[PDB]
Amino acid sequence: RPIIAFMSDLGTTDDSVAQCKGLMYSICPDVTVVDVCHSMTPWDVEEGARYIVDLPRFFPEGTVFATTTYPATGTTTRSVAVRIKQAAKGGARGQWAGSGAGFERAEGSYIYIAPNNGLLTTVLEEHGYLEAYEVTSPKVIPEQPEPTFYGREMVAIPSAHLAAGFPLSEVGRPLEDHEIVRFNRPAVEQDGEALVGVVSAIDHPFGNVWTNIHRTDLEKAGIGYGARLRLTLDGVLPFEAPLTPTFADAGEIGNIAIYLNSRGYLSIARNAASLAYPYHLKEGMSARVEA
Amino acid sequence: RPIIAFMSDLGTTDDSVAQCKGLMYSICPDVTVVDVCHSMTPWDVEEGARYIVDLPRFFPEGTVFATTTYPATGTTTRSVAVRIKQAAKGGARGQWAGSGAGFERAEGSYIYIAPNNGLLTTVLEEHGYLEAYEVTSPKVIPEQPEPTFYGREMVAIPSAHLAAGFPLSEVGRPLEDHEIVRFNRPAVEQDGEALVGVVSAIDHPFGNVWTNIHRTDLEKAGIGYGARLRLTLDGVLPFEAPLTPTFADAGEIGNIAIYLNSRGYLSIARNAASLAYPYHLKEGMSARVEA
Amino acid sequence: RPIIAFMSDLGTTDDSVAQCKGLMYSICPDVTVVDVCHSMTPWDVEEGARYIVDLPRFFPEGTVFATTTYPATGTTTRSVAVRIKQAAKGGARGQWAGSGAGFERAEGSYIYIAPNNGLLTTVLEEHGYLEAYEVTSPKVIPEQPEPTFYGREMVAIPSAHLAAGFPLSEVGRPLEDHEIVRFNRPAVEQDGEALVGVVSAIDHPFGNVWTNIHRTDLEKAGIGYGARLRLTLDGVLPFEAPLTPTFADAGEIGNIAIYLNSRGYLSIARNAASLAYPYHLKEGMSARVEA
Amino acid sequence: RPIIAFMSDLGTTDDSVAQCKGLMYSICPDVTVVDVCHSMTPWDVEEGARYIVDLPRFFPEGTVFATTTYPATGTTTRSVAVRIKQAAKGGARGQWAGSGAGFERAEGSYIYIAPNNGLLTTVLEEHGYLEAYEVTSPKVIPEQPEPTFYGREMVAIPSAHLAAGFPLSEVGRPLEDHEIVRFNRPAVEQDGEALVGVVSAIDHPFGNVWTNIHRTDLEKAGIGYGARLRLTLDGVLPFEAPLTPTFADAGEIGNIAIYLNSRGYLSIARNAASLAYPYHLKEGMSARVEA
Amino acid sequence: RPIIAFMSDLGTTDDSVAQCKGLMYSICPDVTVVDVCHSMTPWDVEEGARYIVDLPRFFPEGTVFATTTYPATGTTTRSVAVRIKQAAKGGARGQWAGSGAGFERAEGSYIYIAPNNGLLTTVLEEHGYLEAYEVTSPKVIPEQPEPTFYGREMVAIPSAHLAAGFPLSEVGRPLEDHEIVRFNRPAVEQDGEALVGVVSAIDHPFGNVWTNIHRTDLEKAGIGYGARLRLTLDGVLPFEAPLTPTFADAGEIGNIAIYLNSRGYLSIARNAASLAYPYHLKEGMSARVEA
Amino acid sequence: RPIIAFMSDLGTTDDSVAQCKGLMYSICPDVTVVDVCHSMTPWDVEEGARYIVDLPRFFPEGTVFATTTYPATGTTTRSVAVRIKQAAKGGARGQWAGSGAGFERAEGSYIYIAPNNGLLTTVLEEHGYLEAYEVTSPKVIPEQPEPTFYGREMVAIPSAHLAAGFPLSEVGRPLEDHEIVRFNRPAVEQDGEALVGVVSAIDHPFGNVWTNIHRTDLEKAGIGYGARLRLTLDGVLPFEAPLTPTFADAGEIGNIAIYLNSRGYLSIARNAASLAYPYHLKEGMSARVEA
Ligand SMILES: C[S@@+](CC[C@H](N)C(=O)[O-])C[C@H]1O[C@@H](n2cnc3c(N)ncnc32)[C@H](O)[C@@H]1O
Ligand SMILES: C[S@@+](CC[C@H](N)C(=O)[O-])C[C@H]1O[C@@H](n2cnc3c(N)ncnc32)[C@H](O)[C@@H]1O
Ligand SMILES: C[S@@+](CC[C@H](N)C(=O)[O-])C[C@H]1O[C@@H](n2cnc3c(N)ncnc32)[C@H](O)[C@@H]1O
Ligand SMILES: C[S@@+](CC[C@H](N)C(=O)[O-])C[C@H]1O[C@@H](n2cnc3c(N)ncnc32)[C@H](O)[C@@H]1O
Ligand SMILES: C[S@@+](CC[C@H](N)C(=O)[O-])C[C@H]1O[C@@H](n2cnc3c(N)ncnc32)[C@H](O)[C@@H]1O
Ligand SMILES: C[S@@+](CC[C@H](N)C(=O)[O-])C[C@H]1O[C@@H](n2cnc3c(N)ncnc32)[C@H](O)[C@@H]1O
Ligand SMILES: [Cl-]
Ligand SMILES: [Cl-]
Ligand SMILES: [Cl-]
Ligand SMILES: [Cl-]
Ligand SMILES: [Cl-]
Ligand SMILES: [Cl-]
Repeated sequence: RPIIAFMSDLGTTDDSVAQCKGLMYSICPDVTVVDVCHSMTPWDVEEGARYIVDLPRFFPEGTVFATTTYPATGTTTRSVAVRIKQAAKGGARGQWAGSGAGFERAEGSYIYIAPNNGLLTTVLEEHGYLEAYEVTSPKVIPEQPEPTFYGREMVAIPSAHLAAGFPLSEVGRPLEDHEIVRFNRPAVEQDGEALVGVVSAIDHPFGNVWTNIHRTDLEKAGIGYGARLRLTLDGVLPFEAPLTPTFADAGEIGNIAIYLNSRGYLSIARNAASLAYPYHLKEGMSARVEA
Repeated sequence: RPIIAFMSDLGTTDDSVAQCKGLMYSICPDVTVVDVCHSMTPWDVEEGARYIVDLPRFFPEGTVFATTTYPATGTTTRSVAVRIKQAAKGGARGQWAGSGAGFERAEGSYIYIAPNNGLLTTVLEEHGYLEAYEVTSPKVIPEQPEPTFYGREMVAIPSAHLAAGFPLSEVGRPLEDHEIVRFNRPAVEQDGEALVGVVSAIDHPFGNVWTNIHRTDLEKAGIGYGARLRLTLDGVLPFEAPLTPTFADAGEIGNIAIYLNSRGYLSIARNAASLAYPYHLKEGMSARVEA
Repeated sequence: RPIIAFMSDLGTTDDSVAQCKGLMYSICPDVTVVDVCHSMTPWDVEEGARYIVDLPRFFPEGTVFATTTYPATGTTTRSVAVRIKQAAKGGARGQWAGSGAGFERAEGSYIYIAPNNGLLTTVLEEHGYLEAYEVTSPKVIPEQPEPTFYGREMVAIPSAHLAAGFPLSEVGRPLEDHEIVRFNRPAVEQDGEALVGVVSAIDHPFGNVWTNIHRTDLEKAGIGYGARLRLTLDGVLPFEAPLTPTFADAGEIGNIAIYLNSRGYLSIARNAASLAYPYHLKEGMSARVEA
Repeated sequence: RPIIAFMSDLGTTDDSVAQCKGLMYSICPDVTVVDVCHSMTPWDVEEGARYIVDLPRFFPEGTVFATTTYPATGTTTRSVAVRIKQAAKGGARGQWAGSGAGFERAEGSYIYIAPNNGLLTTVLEEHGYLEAYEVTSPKVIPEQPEPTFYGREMVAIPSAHLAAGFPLSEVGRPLEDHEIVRFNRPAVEQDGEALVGVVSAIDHPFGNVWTNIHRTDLEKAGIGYGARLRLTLDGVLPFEAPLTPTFADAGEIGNIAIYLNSRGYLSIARNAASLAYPYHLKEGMSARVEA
Repeated sequence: RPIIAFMSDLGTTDDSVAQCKGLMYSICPDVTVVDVCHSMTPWDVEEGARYIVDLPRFFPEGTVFATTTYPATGTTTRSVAVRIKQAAKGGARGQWAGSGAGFERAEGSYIYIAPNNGLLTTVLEEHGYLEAYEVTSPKVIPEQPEPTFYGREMVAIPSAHLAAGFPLSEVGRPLEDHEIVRFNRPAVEQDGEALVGVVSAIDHPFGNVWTNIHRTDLEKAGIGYGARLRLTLDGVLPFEAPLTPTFADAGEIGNIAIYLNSRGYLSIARNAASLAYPYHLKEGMSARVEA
Repeated sequence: RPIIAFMSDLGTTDDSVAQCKGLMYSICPDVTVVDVCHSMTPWDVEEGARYIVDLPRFFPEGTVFATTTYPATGTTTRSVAVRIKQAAKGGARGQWAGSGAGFERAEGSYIYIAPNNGLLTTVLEEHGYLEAYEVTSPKVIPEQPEPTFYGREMVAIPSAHLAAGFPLSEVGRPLEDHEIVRFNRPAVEQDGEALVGVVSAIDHPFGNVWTNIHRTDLEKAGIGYGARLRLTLDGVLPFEAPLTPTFADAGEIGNIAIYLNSRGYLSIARNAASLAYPYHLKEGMSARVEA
């Protein structure tokens, strides 16, 4: 039966996540709580967004995503709960997840609940939504919420009510689209025949380097598997390799691989060695690619 | 059905916790195991105590708390199993947890099982207890326990029998109050109009600063929300701010907030910035407060 | 209910493990997923092996072990799925796990599923096996597997089918013994009457030192409890103590203990203090022992 | 005998400084070379300036100051050689250096030779000058200067000729005042009645904190010895103490002292303990002071 | 002609030492200033003492030792100036320094000038003294000394007057023996046949380990070259080697050597490898030796 | 008059270098001791060689180079003293050092004294020699040398006698060429049109990267200033730039410069930024260059 997938900035160094889970099991006795991750940089909504955007196609229909970083905790702000539209295919190629031909997911089958602070920006961009509500009903949140713990009060608790079958439309008033806070997503720019983006993430624990340059950005340049690329990082450290599906395509252990990661984005790595860690490469460094 | 909430010093870098879990599912097939945390400083009973004392009000009645750091592993020592009295309200204000008016918890509704080494000191202080037993019966522990793994043998295994409905009074003989080991809890001193305590913890991953000065100590001084405080850390850092419910009350990002944390304790932080990390503030540093 | 115990190198800093879990619940709705650990050094098959070899006796019969580090992801390689023979006793002494006299486990009661890259080397050595198959059927893996995520495609997904009762023999063709990749396990040598091995691991979070010198290597050498030992580490740092069952046997806090760990191997520690961390002792350092 | 006092960014990890010295003795055999320091942050002209501005009153008349960080090495740029006017009193109080009443120094008694890159900015501001020349004559520099070693070619070599009595006016053409490159010296601001500046330096090896708030800024603001001050660092860390002449005035070891350093600037310290190091205080952090 | 050997806690990261030197050349134009070292832990008089006690036999007669760490700077304290008695033999064996049979040094041939804070404790112990004066005359120190720079005002400046031939007896009044401040030197204990001391120092940059167990303590036990020793560090590291004159006597590179250092003290090292650095051995650790 | 340039592995954290200097002034009262450097990695003869090979052309004729790392201290080995032949031009271009056309140095004008352990390998290679002697005479070394301090006994002391005019041929017997120990100098290899060497050094404090690829190696490939080069480091981090005389030729601050350093070797840097430090580039990394 019901699943809550829980992504927070609470860490795993104290009992904070367990407090939320205790309440989730209290409210929805049959629930399964799946940890997404609790290690994001606090208050970094763009990073939290990366951990939650790709999730729906992996989960059983009816799954509730409880997703929180809440620096405006204790203020008059209230969470947003949305039923997304498209589960959405994903991966380097763009497909359903699972055995055989994959598991097709029906539309309108997932709910996200989150602070209304832009955390859901890319979820809404990539999946769309069918309905959105402000979370205000004392049936689903505390009458006297703990000031410093709104992720528990305004996300974990109401997520468990939704998992327990509390009607989404009863959590509070519908929100107009402009009332849902979004963050600005920096565009990949074309610079002659080059594409210019950033390092979006270091892929821990491996030290692979992920960029914000999407497959679609490459397809738009006619760059496909086999293309010899020059990928320049930090505007000083350059790299040369063909675009390949995987790490082993580089040949010898330690050789440079340029590939599409499992999220659909242009990435660079060493084959069975860490690229990022020895050279201290970091998120936010410039990333330029050209054939 | 049954829940075991599991707090240990085992970490999550090998299969130790999984070994305990396997045995829990072996003994109580329908159990749900909830991780509290496994990252405590080993052998620091005062720190372990902080991760378990606030738990009961969050959990369904009948939950068993399996809580362990066991430096006396492999000796003639035996664990203690206690049925607590008051589930106890908590928070900055002192309330039940949950939506609406919160979930009131019945008395005598939770069991803790732990080494008899002081780990349960504050649990017993804040909740009281109705009965306490030494854990000795070969029905609930190994006849030949692994010398170096008493958290598994003397806590995890018998917790699962308890969760499965093994009668608490049958784990072994009743313990008199003086036979339950306690650690000394240093008091918050009165020093004129001031209060003198310590930094109890750095609140990871945020770098908030928690003190052992409780709301009840503040009340003794008549310090309420709105009072302008000087909070001096480490003897030399006279921070000045009013006592506010939350971080955002400090105004601009990075401004100092003095507040009551979600555990009921006087704390200090910066608004959506880390206080402790840039200046390497630490547990054990002195903390003085005055109006 | 069915259990999957999941060991990977995916870490816990993003949604990787949760994607695997989502698919596990999709395929086998009544499953319980137990995390073994996700923190292993990527691509270190010998380390991964250490985290999985001791598991079976702790788990209910029918448990599926999904175990992966997959540096050959996206290649023509296919996973191996084996039903092990002996659940196998373990510990410092060699016993069944659990309360009373322990829980005996029937033969042929556990499946491991893993990359065919040597990860299962010690599992097969210590437990033996009844049957082994290559994992190829589109009924249990994707027809179009994600190139960079074979742990999910070729381990997590099929493990969930096996947990749901998919016949093991139907995953693909039987593998001959020589077709199952092994790593070389470096032997404990004798230099005269000294036993010469290595530091196999630092036991986090404690800083205990584990060697690859097993109880049986000691028995062959005529060393039992009470024997005064000289244990030399890194060909530099000497330590002297009798062989004892546990840490507290050393007397005062900080005193050296030489002992058999819970996995059955010669180890060294300080009593309730860290040995490894102050001296920066490491996995791979030489370890020599003599009576 | 002639003295060259030598300040560079060359460090002391190779033979760089010794190459300069060899040439100094070659050109001026009776010279004494005094190391000022060689550890400055490379290319940080403001830091280099701090190490040289206070020197003249300490040295015998006729001393040549050879002072260099040379990031424009190998370009068409040429060094500037100046004879300063006032030797200038210094210290917390403003006095001549030395025993008795100190050693008065005659005007026009010192030469500085440096890259024309702003290094001499504060030297000229605090001392003034009588004459300034561009260093171009092949009598005092190489006809074929080493491209990457202009500190040696254009500072060390000519300084040795000047020490040996080569007429200053013969090194090259006179420079007009506007032709001498200056850096902007960021002013101490007033925010109401608070003086607002920066941490100018960490005083190694002690971990004292130096600000750019000078004795005269204090005098203008009506602050003298005995005044109770609140000094805030990094817009976060507050400290409170009276202004005192020295560290021991703070009382117990570890107590906060706010003082005028030996260069005449407002500074903060712990009495015989490091302030900066435990709190990781740094150059460039804001510093605010108020009575 | 005259030599001042200068040891301070001033470091070499700014112009502090250069300021002292300028004043030395100002007062005594023909002086040679020799840096002893400037890198001592500030305020650690025992460490400063180790850098100056072995000096006299290496220097020409008439050398002045200017030696300073001055945490009491700016108080009513005044330096002490002493003419030592015995230049004293030194080394592992106890000999004069130099070629041939060494350079015998006359008695009463060296002056030390230092804060009266215990810095000269071991100088006076090992050399004795013939006369001692408080440094007060405005002929040799500033009438208005810089409060925060007493090493310059009360040591460097008067050292230069002394080097210039200013009569020692004229610096101020004679001091009685009890007026010369000393630090306590912990003894090397006899413990059965064993000797119990400490690690006095890590010998940088090699990472050799020096003890406070002197050749004369070894002689008391009849421990000579060739004796097989157990040297235990930090309480738990029973190193075993014969006492040898030098490192290479240990044989293979990396082997343990136990030796008498160039200062006369029992020490331990590896042959052409670092002992202290890999295992983070430290000053203050216990050191026990027995045959 | 006489100069001794002193290069050792003694560091500057204690009085070791000062002990040697004391003796140098004792033996040769008129001497000037110039520090080359004391910070080399102990026992690394190849590194020590780099700090001393380029020195002669900078120093007055008659200069004695006292150069030591002595891991065979206390053994029967004895130092070598050589009169070199060619002073040798140097730099990126190959010229005399100094003002005007530079200072031409006569042949046979410099002596090196060093352990006979290969330290002088490159000195002898680049300068040649006219005579070489084993240093054994009790007129120039101690009759009873300190076992652990042969750099003082067998280098510093006899260097001072040579500076004082002791006849070189009287220090001991002449050495045949094969009796002078040399280290192996790895060749730069041609790999098609590429040159393959190593990173010889990180140029501290700047973080420039120096290779063992000489100007002559470039001239041999017809690579001159202006040539577009691809310089690959560590076999993964590549770089592209024209060969230029200096850093500023790169344009903007932070741009990659490929140049000939002041020692004559192909090097790579960022313009007024550190290359090595952010990417943790190190000595011993591969360096490949191609036009
Ligand atoms: C050794 S740990 C068990 C997990 C370990 N990774 C293993 O596989 O054996 C078990 C218990 O021993 C205690 N322990 C661990 N190291 C210890 C030490 N050096 N001294 C005393 N107790 C220790 C811990 O607090 C814990 O309660
Ligand atoms: C304080 S944390 C609650 C867990 C905490 N360990 C506890 O036991 O109370 C709750 C929320 O506060 C936010 N938060 C934490 N520290 C903050 C700070 N200094 N400023 C703004 N928000 C903060 C976090 O993002 C999180 O969403
Ligand atoms: C890339 S990780 C998948 C999780 C990743 N964070 C993601 O979202 O795509 C999948 C498998 O690839 C392997 N892997 C990761 N980096 C690798 C590299 N640089 N070379 C070879 N294999 C690698 C890992 O061992 C793991 O089994
Ligand atoms: C290269 S350093 C000379 C010493 C060096 N160790 C050598 O032997 O060649 C000479 C001058 O170049 C400057 N310099 C060094 N690295 C630089 C860089 N990457 N960009 C600009 N200037 C630099 C320094 O400031 C210094 O003044
Ligand atoms: C401040 S240092 C002088 C050099 C400093 N860089 C300057 O320019 O003023 C002078 C003396 O003060 C002492 N000193 C430095 N910091 C101190 C502190 N925080 N407390 C007590 N003494 C200190 C040192 O031991 C030294 O003897
Ligand atoms: C011991 S150091 C002398 C300085 C030392 N700080 C002292 O006061 O005695 C003298 C010589 O010993 C060599 N040395 C130092 N430690 C060594 C070791 N562990 N093995 C071999 N040689 C060593 C060094 O290279 C140096 O040339
Ligand atoms: Cl929260
Ligand atoms: Cl345990
Ligand atoms: Cl994977
Ligand atoms: Cl330079
Ligand atoms: Cl001083
Ligand atoms: Cl030496």
